[PDB]
Amino acid sequence: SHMTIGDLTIHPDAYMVSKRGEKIELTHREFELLYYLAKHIGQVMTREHLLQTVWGYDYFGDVRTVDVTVRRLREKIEDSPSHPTYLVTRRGVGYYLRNPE
Repeated sequence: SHMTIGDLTIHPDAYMVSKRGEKIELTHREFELLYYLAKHIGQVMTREHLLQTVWGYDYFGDVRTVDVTVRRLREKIEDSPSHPTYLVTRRGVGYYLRNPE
């Protein structure tokens, strides 16, 4: 899928995302997580659901793994990672991707 989510552009060719003409390399997991959240745009995904889908079965309960990967994704894709607007936390529930523009 070629997709845009505000200033982010996903192409299917590579483990990366593009943002306003800049290409940003992602790890396999970072990409899989981002793409998965993109498919489920604006849907809140719990950490256990993300673990099972992106990781999966043997990783159940490794919720920190999701949190650290989210943090890394934010560090790569957000204008200001400490104030995310694309990859947002629904407190106590999970994570979602949105178009903030």
